[PDB]
This record gives sequence, structure tokens and C-alpha cells, in this order.
Amino acid sequence: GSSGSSGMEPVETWTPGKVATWLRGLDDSLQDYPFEDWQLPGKNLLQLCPQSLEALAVRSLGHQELILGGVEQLQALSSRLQTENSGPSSG
Repeated sequence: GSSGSSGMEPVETWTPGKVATWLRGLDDSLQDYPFEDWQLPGKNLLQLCPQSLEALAVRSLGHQELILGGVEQLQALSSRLQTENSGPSSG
């Protein structure tokens, strides 16, 4: 099925077609990289590394820090503690 911007699903589940949107937004310096081609799934987006990115023509550090940095925040919101049953309440 398809959800309508309802709920904050984990990135580890996100599809390799949405990431491109989350990557292009991060910054323009990255908007250049062929995301639509990267076809990289979320499960891999949260398990990325400075040794792999290189393969995608991402050797430069500055660019790595930009992404890797934001990913660190995702791994958190994505990796929850038995949220299925009960999770944190923001209020």
C-alpha cells in the first residue's frame, strides 16, 4: 500500500526511491551526485560508511561529513526501543 505522509517510518525500511529526495534536500553540494541512479535502499542508507560511499564517487570528506552527519540523527529516530508496543511521548 501507500501511506499519506502519516507517521514517521524508520529509514531502515525506506525505499531506494525516496532516499534520493532526502539526499537532495540535505544540501546542494550533494544535489549534484546522481541520487536517482544510486538506487540505494534505506536499509543501506542507515548502514552506509566512508569506505562504501567512495564507490559512488564520494571520496571527498566534506561531502561525506554532510551526509554521514545527518544519517547519525536518522539511525536514532529509526532505531527505536520496542516502539511497536509502546514508545516515548512528546508533550
